[PDB]
Amino acid sequence: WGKWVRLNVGGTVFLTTRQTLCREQKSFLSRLCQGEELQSDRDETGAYLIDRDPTYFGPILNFLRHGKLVLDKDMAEEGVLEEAEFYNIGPLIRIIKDRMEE
Repeated sequence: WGKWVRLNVGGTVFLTTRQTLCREQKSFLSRLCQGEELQSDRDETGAYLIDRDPTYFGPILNFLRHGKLVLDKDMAEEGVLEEAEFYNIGPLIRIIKDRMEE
């Protein structure tokens, strides 16, 4: 093993590090790459399998990188929210919600 981790999210593979995923100790991702997830399934390439849409995963992963929420203009904020709720990142869910009143 190493510091690098591959996540197969709905058929698309994302490359990142343990440091990035484990910024939120109670998140699904930190729990995943620490082997504390019961359903830890991996393909032959060693990538973690996630039955979620990869379209809205980029922003989630970027928040874990630089702490900010950045969206392109055409991307639905509702889609990112559903993912943030699934991966259980509190701070991000809040920021998204706070962005959806005005």
